[PDB]
Formats: sequence, C-alpha cells, structure tokens
Amino acid sequence: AKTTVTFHSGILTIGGTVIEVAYKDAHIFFDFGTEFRPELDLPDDHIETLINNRLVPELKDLYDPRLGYEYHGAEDKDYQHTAVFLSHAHLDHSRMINYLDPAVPLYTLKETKMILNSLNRKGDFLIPSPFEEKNFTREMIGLNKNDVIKVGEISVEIVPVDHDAYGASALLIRTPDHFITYTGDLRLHGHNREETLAFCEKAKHTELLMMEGVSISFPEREPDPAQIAVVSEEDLVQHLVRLELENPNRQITFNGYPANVERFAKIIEKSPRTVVLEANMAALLLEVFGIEVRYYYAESGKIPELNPALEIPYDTLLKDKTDYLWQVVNQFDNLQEGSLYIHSDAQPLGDFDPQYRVFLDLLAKKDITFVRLACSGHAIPEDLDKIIALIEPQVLVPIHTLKPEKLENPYGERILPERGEQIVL
Ligand SMILES: [Zn+2]
Ligand SMILES: [Zn+2]
Repeated sequence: AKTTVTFHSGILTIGGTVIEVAYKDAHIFFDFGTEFRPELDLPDDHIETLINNRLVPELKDLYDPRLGYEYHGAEDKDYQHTAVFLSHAHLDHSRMINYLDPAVPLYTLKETKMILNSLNRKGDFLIPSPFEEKNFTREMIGLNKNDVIKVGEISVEIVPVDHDAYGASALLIRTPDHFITYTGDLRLHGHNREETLAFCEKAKHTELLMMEGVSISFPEREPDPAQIAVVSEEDLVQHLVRLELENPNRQITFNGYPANVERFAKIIEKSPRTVVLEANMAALLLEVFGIEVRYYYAESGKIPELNPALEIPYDTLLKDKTDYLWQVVNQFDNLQEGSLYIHSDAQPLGDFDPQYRVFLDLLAKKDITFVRLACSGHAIPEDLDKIIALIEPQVLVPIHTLKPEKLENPYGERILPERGEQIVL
C-alpha cells in the first residue's frame, strides 16, 4: 500500500495550505484556511464562490454536507478514517474550519483552540457556518504537547513550535513505511526557541519535510525610520521598557495581535508602568495563563470571568501621563497630543495595507509619535537554513512561500510542488 501526499491548496501563495496524507482507508488533512488573492474581490464566502475562485480546493467527503457542495474531480476512494489538524490559529491556517464536516474530528493543541474561540468571539474572524450563530466556532479536540493521534494506520504527533501564535505546532506523520514532517509556521527567535530546537531533533532524518518559506518571499527593504530593529521577543520587551523609561511624563499606549499572548504576558512582566489591557485581551490572558491584569472595556456589557475591581475606567486612562501603559484599540482621536503609541504587530500590519497610511496620517495630525516595534513570527532566512541543517531532510518540499527555489536542501533532494500534485512515497 502506498502513502500518498497531495498538495490541494496554498501553493505559491502565503495562505490556504491544505495537504492530504493518505494510506489505505485513512487520510488526514492540514491545515484548513483559504487562499487570499488581494486583486480579487468577491461578494461572499459561500463555498461555491470560494471553489469557483480557487480559494479553497475541491475535496471529496470533507466539507459539511449541509452546504450542498457537490465534489467533482479525480478522487475515486472512500475513506473509513478521516481527520483534520490545525497547526495554529492564524487566519491563513484556520479561516474555513466551520466548513469542515462536523462528523470529521479537528485536532489542534488546546491553546490554539482557546485563541481561536477568542479571535472569533464576534464571528468576523472565521467564515460562519450558515447553520449556526455568526460567532459559532466548530468543535476542536484540544491536545497536549507531543500527543499522538492514530487515524487508521496513520500516526500523527503534534509538536509545539516557536511562532508568534501561542499554541503553534508542527506535525510528525508516520505510516508503517514512511516518516514525513509538516513544520507549520515557525521561528528560532521567539519566546520558546527551544521548542523549535526540540522539534528539529524529533524531525531528524525525516523522509519528507514540508516547510514554510515566508521570510525569503519578500526582499529586504530599505530601513523604515519609524521602525526599531528588533532581534527577538525578549529584545522587543527590553525596547518597550527603554521606551517607557525615556518617557516618564507622557501618555504611552500600544497594541499587539491577540494570538501573541506571550508577548502580552511578557510586557505585563517587565513593564515599569502598570499595564492595562482591553477587556477581551485580559480575559484571554486569564484563560490561557491565569494572569490577572487591569483592564478597560471597549464594548458594552461585562465579561463574567474578570474581577470587577481590576477595571479601570476608559476616562481615567485618557487622562494618564505617568502611571499606565495601556492597550489602545480604537477611538485614536482621544489620545493626547504629543503622546507615544507603540505599534507591535497589531493591525494595520504594514504599508501593503491601504489602512496603514490613513492610520499614520491620523496619528501625525495629532502629533502622536508612532513607533513600529515589530518582531516577525517567521524564521529569518538564516534560521530557515539552520532548521534544515538540524533536521537533514532526505527530501525538502518548500511551501507557504513565494520563492520556493530559494529554499535549498544540502542534505538530499528537493521537490517544488504545484497545485494538485501528488507525491507517492
Ligand atoms: Zn502564522
Ligand atoms: Zn502562515
């Protein structure tokens, strides 16, 4: 019996990787986001629209049957055992999980499940199921680090990896004759570089390494004068500390991306000023780490989990110049003239986003100093080579990359996949 790997989706685009691994009457898929084509505008996210525009692949007996999607393609086998794995919460990996057949199990590390359910609290993160409330998120089996799931004779180990989404993982996949590896997204300069290192050791000598190539997709730009050069998550927080100590009499605010829970945690740990977060961010922190931080509501109502005594009125935050570092998420027109705002991988992400310019223009008019304090979730080009060096893959498959030819395997062979391609091991 053959082990077949199929590259259904996500090729030559950063987002929407969907790979199938099949053996006998079992098959697994990972991940489950959609592709994004910024030059395309679509009126909706209906499955047919996504299919017709090639943003999701044609798949047999995987999408929720109630959607009324009819599979057409070459697939001629029925499977007794099916499962889907999710490397991490980021949109380009998770966006369509609500379209996954409820009967098919969906596996992820438990922290990813927490993150995602919070990202999707308003139902504008994930595509809604048309058969549930807009903010419904489908079931996920939250797993522990290094758990092994058996799907027929396929064995999948879910291994934690360092990425700017907390709970990020890689997959080590075994059938009786083969051992292959899917990196997910990863880096060596984050909060837990040793998890990536431990992953490489587990991945050593894998027959087929399916590896991201995000950082090599974009040529090094000319230095942004608004940007501090940051070399690690730890370095990022030291810079934030420095920025606070240089500005003892001044409103200081910041924002980050909520999936990076550990960055928020670290800021809280080291910030000379008392940190105050938006309530939903505080609640996520409490859920994931048991950390209780001061907070303000940017919405009406109450989150029951939060201690009412830790609430700071928004009105009080707006007046502060000495006591708080607080997370600003909207109403930027209320910040003080001459204040400091630290943009730490929050949206708008960068100049590829038309909102980025308008945001910076708004801040400028208010004489608010804007500081870009970014730290990539992705392995820098050097570290990508180091990861390959530590693993020594027999065959390397670049994925999640606009320049797969730049990713080299000194240790063996390389396959540059195209959409729909099957590799028979
Ligand atoms: Zn990611
Ligand atoms: Zn990604």
